[PDB]
Amino acid sequence: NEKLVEKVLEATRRIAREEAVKYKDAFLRAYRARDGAGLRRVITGLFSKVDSRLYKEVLTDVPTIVALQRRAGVDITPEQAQEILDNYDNEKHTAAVMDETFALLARAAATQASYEELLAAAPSGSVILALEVLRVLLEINNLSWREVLPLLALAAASG
Repeated sequence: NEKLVEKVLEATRRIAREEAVKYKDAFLRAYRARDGAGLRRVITGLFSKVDSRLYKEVLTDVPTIVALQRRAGVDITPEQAQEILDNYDNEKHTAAVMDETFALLARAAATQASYEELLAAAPSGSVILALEVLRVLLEINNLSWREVLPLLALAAASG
């Protein structure tokens, strides 16, 4: 499981880096305006695009889905993983994952949690994916988590 999830994360990080460059200027504009709703829209758009590609290219079978969920401490059966694959809906999934992710980010902002701590707190495999995507977007903009967390918490109350 450890080995397959690192393959998942390697592909997630690569795809996120490819896509994030297209969104980096819009991300910075929302950051500089301290526009919580706008920042959330840009992160949501990047994640939707990455996640759509993941469900075509990376998250395509039972062992991959099972391994991703195990990393977040969720044990699922083969049939439960196949249900995830068969019911995937990009729009519905992106929205639900962004809700959980922004709630986690609001808590991290209130406690000044580190990235490693907030990642360890991810309640699902999809939240892990969302946090990895966000980390790539921050890094290519040379933005620190301390700089952006307050605005992310405001986005948790917006949308």
